[PDB]
Amino acid sequence: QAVFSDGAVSLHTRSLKYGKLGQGVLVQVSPSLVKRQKTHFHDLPCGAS
RNA sequence: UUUUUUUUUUUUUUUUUUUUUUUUUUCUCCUCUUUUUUUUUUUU
Repeated sequence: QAVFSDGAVSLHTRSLKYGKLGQGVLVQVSPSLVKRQKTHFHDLPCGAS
């Protein structure tokens, strides 16, 4: 949502695609291998998202 | 003879801890010559 005065970040969930997630797996990598785009949500035609 | 409207200095604070100088090496190593050893004694 906005940037605080000491580098803190406030985040909001004011939409329909945002909120608590369900089942799946999580993979954590360095935050420099992700390419900037305009659609970070994907529905890959393989059987998963 | 030139009207009307365009917000602004991050929210939070009432957290526990039962130790003690230093600290850790260096090897074996030819001693030259008048001697037995003098000696009581007294004046401090």
